This record gives sequence, C-alpha cells and structure tokens, in this order.
Amino acid sequence: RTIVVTTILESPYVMYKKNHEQLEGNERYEGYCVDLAYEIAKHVRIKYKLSIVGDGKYGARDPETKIWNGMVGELVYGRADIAVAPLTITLVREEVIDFSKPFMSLGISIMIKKGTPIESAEDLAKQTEIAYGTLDSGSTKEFFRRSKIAVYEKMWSYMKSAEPSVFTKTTADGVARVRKSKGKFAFLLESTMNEYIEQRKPCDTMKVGGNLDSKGYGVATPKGSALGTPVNLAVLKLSEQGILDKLKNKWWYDKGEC
Amino acid sequence: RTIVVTTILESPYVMYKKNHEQLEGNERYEGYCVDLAYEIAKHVRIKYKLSIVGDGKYGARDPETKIWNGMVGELVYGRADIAVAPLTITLVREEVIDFSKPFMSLGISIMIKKGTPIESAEDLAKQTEIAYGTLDSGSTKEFFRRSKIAVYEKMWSYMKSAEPSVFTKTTADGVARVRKSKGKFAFLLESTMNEYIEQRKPCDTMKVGGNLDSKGYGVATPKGSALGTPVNLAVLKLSEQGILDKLKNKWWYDKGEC
Ligand SMILES: N[C@@H](Cn1cc(F)c(=O)[nH]c1=O)C(=O)O
Ligand SMILES: N[C@@H](Cn1cc(F)c(=O)[nH]c1=O)C(=O)O
Ligand SMILES: [Zn+2]
Ligand SMILES: [Zn+2]
Repeated sequence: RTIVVTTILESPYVMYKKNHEQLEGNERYEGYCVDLAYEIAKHVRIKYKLSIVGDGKYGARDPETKIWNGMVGELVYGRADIAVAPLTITLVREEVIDFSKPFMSLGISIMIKKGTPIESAEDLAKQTEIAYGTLDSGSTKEFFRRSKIAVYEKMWSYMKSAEPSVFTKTTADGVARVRKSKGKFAFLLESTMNEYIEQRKPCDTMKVGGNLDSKGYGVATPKGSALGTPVNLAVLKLSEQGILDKLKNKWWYDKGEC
Repeated sequence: RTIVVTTILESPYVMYKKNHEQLEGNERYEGYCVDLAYEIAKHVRIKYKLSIVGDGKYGARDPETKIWNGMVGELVYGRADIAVAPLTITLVREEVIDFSKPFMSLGISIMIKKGTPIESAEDLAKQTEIAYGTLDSGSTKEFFRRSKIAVYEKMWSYMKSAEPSVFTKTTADGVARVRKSKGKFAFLLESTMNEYIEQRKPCDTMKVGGNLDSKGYGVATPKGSALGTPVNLAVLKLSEQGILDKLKNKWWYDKGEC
C-alpha cells in the first residue's frame, strides 16, 4: 500500500533539510524531486516513502555479472516502486524499465573554472594541459564510451586512459576538483547541475559552450507496473499547469546566491 | 503489411520536392519528417507509405460531436498506423493515442517582424497597437485557452475576441501576415518553426524572447499498437547516435539563406 520511491542525493534535486538528523521519513529531505514526488503522489493519490538508494549510483548493468545497480536496479528487482530523480532516459534502460515523458530537458555541458581558455568540446580535445573528466558509471560517461563522433571519440580516448582517474564518484567531487585545480580541470556534466552550481558560492565556475546533446529525465517505474500510466499523465499535467516550470525557477534561480 | 504513415505539410518537416507533380508515392516529399520516417522504418524494418492528412489539421476533439480530427483522428479510427510529424505531446492526446519519447524539444515563442518594439509576452500583453495571434485548432492555441497564468490569461482574453480573427488556418498565413503587416502583427508559434523561418528569405522576421513553455514532438501510434515499442526504441536510438541532431542541422541551418 505504501509506495517505495527510490531516489538519490544530488543537489538541488534531493537534499537534506537544514535540520534533518532531527527529523524522520520524508521530512528529512527537500529539493526539486521531493516537491515533484509530492505533486505526483497527489495526482496519483498514493502514500509514499522516499528512500535514498544504497549505493548512491544511478543505474548500470555490469557486463560480467549482468546485474543492475543503482536506482534502476532497485526497480528491476522490485525493491522500489518508482524512482523520482535526475534519471536520464537512455535506450538501454528503457529496455528494462519504464519512463514517463521527460519532466526536464538537458544535455551534456562543459563546466570550467572562471577564466579557463576553453569555449567548446573541440577546444578541449585539441590540447592536454587542461585535464577533464565526467561523473563515473552514468549516462554522461556512457555518452562518450559510445560516441562515433570524431571529437567525442578523441575525448573518450583521452579520458579512458588518464592518470590519475578523471572520473569522479560524485558530482561534488568533480566540482570540487574544478574549484581546487586553478583552471587545470574542466568538468563534463549535465547542463542542469552545471546551471545550478553556476548560481552558488563562491561563484567561481561557469557553463561554457552549447550542449553536446539533448535528452530528458523521466520518472521511472518497473516494466509493466500499473503505476506507469497514472504517473505519465501526472507528469504531463504538472507540465501543462506550469508546475515543473514553477519548481525549476524555485530551486535553481530563487536559491541563487550570485 | 504496408504501414500507413499519416503526416502533414509543414516546413521544413514535410515539403513537396522541387519536381513532385512529376513523381509518385514517397518520392513526392522531403523534409525532416521524411528522413525521420525513413530512419524509423529502417530500424523497425517495415515498408511504409507516406500520407498527407486530408484536413491538414494536427488533431483536436470537437466538444459537441466528440470526434477527433487531423492526424490524431487518423490514428484513433485506424486509418493510419503511425504519424510522423511536428505533433506535440499533450495530455489530452496521450489519453487516446501513444507517443514515443520526444524526438525534438521546443516551446511556444514569439515571432515579430524585424524592428518591432516587443521583447516578451508581457511587452505584448500590455498594449493593443500590435495585434498578435496563433495557429488555429492546435496545441499552441490550446496553451492559451487553458493557461492560469496572469499574462497568458490577459493574452488569451485579447485574442479570443479580436476582429478580424487573429488565428490562422496555417503557419504560412501567420508568417505572411507578419511580413505584410509592417510590424503591427506578432505571431505566436512553436520555436522550431520560428527558428526555421528566421533563416529564410527575405529574412525580415526574428525570434524574440525566451520560450513560454517546454514540450516535445513525439512519433505517435494508436493506443496499444504493437508498433509502439519498436518505434520508441528506434527514436531513442536515433537520438543516441546523434541522427536527430544530424537531421536538425540539415533542414534548419544548412538550408539557411541568411
Ligand atoms: N542523470 C544521469 C547521471 N548523471 C548526472 C550528472 F549530473 C552527470 O553530469 N552525469 C550523469 O551521468 C544518468 O541518469 O546516469
Ligand atoms: N505541433 C502542434 C501544432 N502547431 C504547430 C505550430 F507551428 C504552431 O505554432 N502551433 C501549433 O499548435 C500541435 O501538435 O498541435
Ligand atoms: Zn547533515
Ligand atoms: Zn507544387
């Protein structure tokens, strides 16, 4: 009866409230996805419990062990009824889970430290003085592993074999490494996170270029779940009433410290 | 065995080839959607026949007669197996047909004649000297009919009752009326068309402002069609290989005459 909503700690989507550690259940969290889960549950009329995924990963299938980890895995093996998160709608995932139409548009972007002499993906691919990496084990990393485009083929070639590891267990680790690297590390991350950080102190980073691709986040359910339909109509409705567009403004630009 | 693909005459999506009238079948057409239909059929492995919808409408349900017209209607009553077109993924439609994940992102934008003193939706709503309208009987018109947002409520109020009719049987009629109106008519149309025109002679129009909303075009099939799944995976695949992104460039920016 109570729906398990799997989710991940990623700002500004799901974040601990100023005084969690002092609260319980869904009270402990806040963010875009928290508000979104709340809206969806209201229109779908369910009680739900937010659960932060254990391994803190998004979802990939190990090639040797064939097992799905992360949020996707929680759905695939039934431990979660629905994931509300910045979960990218990719082809491999859609074969094993279900996705609503996107609730947010985005694309892979480049985040530099202010004053870095990089404007584009080519600017980065045609040099070695500035290191650059991506979040680990996610759709951004995969974008490059798979690309058949010259420049992205160049980039994946550099990153795939870079010492130390240019990937990062987390978004914050990439951001941190951009801030601490005196303009000698560009981070490749999804435009939405990039845009969020750009409005946070010490306001020393910035989005350069246009996006490398296009894609969306979907609310995801297990393949064949009875919840799939209501959930999709719910997201579309929130879209049509401007809600998503009201929620984006709130967590990105009103929280803006610059 | 041969799949009927319903479609509409809308540039640059589906357009007559320089010397149709002299050709037959799918040969008569070209455009983004023609290339897209072709790609999809290749991965789904079907022979198909392109059909331009009779009434030249997108799809709405008459309130008195309860009947669906346009491309949607062709799917709903089985005369078409799949629509490949600039068909907006809206809530009311998704209740009766099926939609792939979006193959293109867009939003309602404002198209002025160069030099018009309008930058935004508020700029337009706070005056009466410049008329402004929308395509008729489509999701853009509906966006305003439904909006609960002050400024859009103002705008729909003006348009709903404007003499002569500010709506337009067609995109081209709106564009034409913008070009012939000496900066006394702004056209409200989807960003993608707006962007296309902006790069066409006599290059006397331009997109002003940001978009009023967000949404996508989906490839649509009848509700429950066995084709729904293959089609969705196909669109996602084309996305991941950069195809859609190769096709956008081709019909928008390489055809560019400015
Ligand atoms: N949403 C992603 C995960 N994810 C998040 C990021 F912020 C990012 O830069 N890259 C990435 O893959 C996908 O679902 O794996
Ligand atoms: N794609 C639309 C139709 N459509 C097209 C336009 F170019 C436009 O400006 N407005 C609109 O509603 C929907 O599916 O009705
Ligand atoms: Zn804490
Ligand atoms: Zn002709």
